[PDB]
Amino acid sequence: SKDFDLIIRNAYLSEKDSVYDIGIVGDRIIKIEAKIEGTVKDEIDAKGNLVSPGFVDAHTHMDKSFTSTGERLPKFWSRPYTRDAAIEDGLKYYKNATHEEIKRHVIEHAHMQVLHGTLYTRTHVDVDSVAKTKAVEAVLEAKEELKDLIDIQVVAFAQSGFFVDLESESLIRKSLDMGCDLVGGVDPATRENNVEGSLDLCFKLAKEYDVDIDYHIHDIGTVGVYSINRLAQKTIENGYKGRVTTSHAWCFADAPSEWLDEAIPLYKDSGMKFVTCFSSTPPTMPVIKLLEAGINLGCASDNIRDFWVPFGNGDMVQGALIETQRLELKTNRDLGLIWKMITSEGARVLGIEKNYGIEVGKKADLVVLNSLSPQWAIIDQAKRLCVIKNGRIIVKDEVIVA
Amino acid sequence: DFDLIIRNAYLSEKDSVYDIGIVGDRIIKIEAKIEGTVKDEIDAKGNLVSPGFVDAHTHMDKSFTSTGERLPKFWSRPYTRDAAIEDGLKYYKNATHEEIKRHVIEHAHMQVLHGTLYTRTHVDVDSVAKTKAVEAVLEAKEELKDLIDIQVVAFAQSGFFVDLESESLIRKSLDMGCDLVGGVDPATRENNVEGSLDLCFKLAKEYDVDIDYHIHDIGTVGVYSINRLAQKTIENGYKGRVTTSHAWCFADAPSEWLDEAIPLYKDSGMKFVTCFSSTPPTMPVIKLLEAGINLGCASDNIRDFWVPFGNGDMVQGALIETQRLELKTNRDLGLIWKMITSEGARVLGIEKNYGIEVGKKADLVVLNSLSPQWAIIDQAKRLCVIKNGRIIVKDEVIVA
Ligand SMILES: [Cl-]
Ligand SMILES: [Cl-]
Ligand SMILES: [Zn+2]
Ligand SMILES: [Zn+2]
Repeated sequence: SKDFDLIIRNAYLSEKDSVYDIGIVGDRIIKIEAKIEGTVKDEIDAKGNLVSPGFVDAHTHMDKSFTSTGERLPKFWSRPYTRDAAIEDGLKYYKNATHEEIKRHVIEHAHMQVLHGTLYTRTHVDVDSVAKTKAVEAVLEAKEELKDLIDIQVVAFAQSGFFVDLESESLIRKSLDMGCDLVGGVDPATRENNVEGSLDLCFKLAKEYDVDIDYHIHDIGTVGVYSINRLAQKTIENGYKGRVTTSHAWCFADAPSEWLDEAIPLYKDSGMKFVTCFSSTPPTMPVIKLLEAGINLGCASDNIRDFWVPFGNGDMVQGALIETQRLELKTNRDLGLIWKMITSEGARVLGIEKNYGIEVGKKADLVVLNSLSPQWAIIDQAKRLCVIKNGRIIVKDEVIVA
Repeated sequence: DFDLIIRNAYLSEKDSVYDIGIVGDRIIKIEAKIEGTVKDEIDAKGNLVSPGFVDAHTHMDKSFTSTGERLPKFWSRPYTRDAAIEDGLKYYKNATHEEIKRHVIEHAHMQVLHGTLYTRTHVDVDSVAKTKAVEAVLEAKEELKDLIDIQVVAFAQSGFFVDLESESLIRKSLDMGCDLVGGVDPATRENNVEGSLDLCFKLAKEYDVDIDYHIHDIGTVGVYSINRLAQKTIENGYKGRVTTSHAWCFADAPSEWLDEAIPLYKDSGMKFVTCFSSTPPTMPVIKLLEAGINLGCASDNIRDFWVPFGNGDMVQGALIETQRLELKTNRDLGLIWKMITSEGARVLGIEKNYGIEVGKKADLVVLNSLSPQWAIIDQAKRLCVIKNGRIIVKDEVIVA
């Protein structure tokens, strides 16, 4: 009987630089107008504040999150981080971890994300000889139970290395067969000790299940740049343009700048996408340079409260503040670039850009903020007012009401 | 018996949970259980209770001047020091005593809501501001004494040798009651390192005040300038009475320059403050701390023409430092917690009355987190803030 299922009144829209009413029917934005007349079931008044599309946390580890919790001090952080140690910690952990513990962590992680207005995430999940597909199974189960809260892509993740743990290949195939959405490895050079082999193997598996690729490349300096360049060239050779993401690419921060300058056309040609996580972005990462060159660069938590990262609130607005401090940004323009990173850049990384944004016909997945603008939100860190997924209110005043 | 009791307080220095009994502005008893009941109690419920945070470097006078539009004002252009100086001279031309006092009070309220109970603010003194900003700050200070303790640095923002009115104005500012004196960039602002430093000492000594110097200059010219400062500190009988703010040069100068200078800094008792709005990612924070250097922490500017950020929140500042510096271990987060607490106290000179021990001041923050590490990680809002043994903040409202 009624003209709109939901109307958000008085919404400041950063892309249009003005205040509008937003009219929603079902899971779709139907109308954006200075003032909407018509009958409506439910309304939310944004009161002139910013309303944003849902945030995108383009790289998480939901499977092993919150494992540092339960004592006065974070567990595991009596010692400094190294990749190989954190790998051994993970193999020890998954020996006895239960399906229910892992599913609980994934749900807790998702709840924390959605409370902060993240509506889309791409999680990695550990696949190795100890975890087997136990973690994958729990993640895919949770995913299904969370589908009214948050959209999740799952990367089948060969955390130990295809050429280090030889069971990885069979187990990743199974993980893909089970329904993982992407495949990925780690450090073709310093973990695998076999750049060409590891990358070729990832493409073989990807192609078998017709999935996209998200690769963890931590390696610094010229060995990092070399490894991403090999990845990018293989992307072209395999007919995989636009289907490959490189996570981290810390090497862009310490390799000679001329190495990045030479590789940019290759990245554009291959449609290589990137993710920088705010838990590790190097201070001298050329974020603004990448963005100005037209490179797709999303943003993410990475791990939350585990034996890799003790931090994490699953909050992209807090992450955006963290980036501005890491990178030493202040201008309104630069804060605006960070805001695109946690929104529309992420959407592009995830491949959802056609249905993402506050425009007519797009999905009604939205966050009403308590701040005036992207810049003021990053600065003031005000809590979210309301979160809307599939045109239904799922968070109101710091509670999940879905 | 007790005016206030905090129940079930985790104390990080003792690594256990205690009841805390308070009479007047003093902590009187710390025991596993305090027998009996009193009118005013706060239950920490096993979470951390901390001494009040110390924001060792602010600019309360010109805070919140970027506010009032959809986008922050001023930030259509990148920062440089000399441009921010011009912005400040333009702003203070017409800024009123009441606007400035209002911003100071807003800033204080924001700080105390996050559990900061002690701050050292600089205040612009130059030919345009004159002592108008000084006046307003001292006036707000007096009105805020039940909320927060404020030290005021008479700050020659434009340079003693660039704005020649600075000297006379700073003398007046001290006469009016500023607690400290300071300048900026002896080398690249003043173009006279010996002169500027000697002048600051002359003025300091006339009014028997401490020194807090802004030294942003990077690399070897920064280290040189801090070294000249520290030598002059010894020459002037000023050991322990001088702080150097920023010292960004420690980050990019050859590490052997800092290694050579450390004994000089220890000999001179030089104190330092690194502000979480600019700490360079390669600043050798942990190195300084392990060498026993006193290194406090601070907001610097909040929402103005120098820095667009700021929530006046030292716990958020601590998280920012861990990200700038790439820290993760429980030990390192512990060190950052000392920076926002007891290191600050030592910078400000209030260490004897600072801490959660019997006989110390009942200036306390009850957190909603288990531990210093968990508080930096989870960023939970403060539950209760106590100043001079009186509850001033409860659940995000100032109730004083
Ligand atoms: Cl950048
Ligand atoms: Cl009271
Ligand atoms: Zn990761
Ligand atoms: Zn300052």
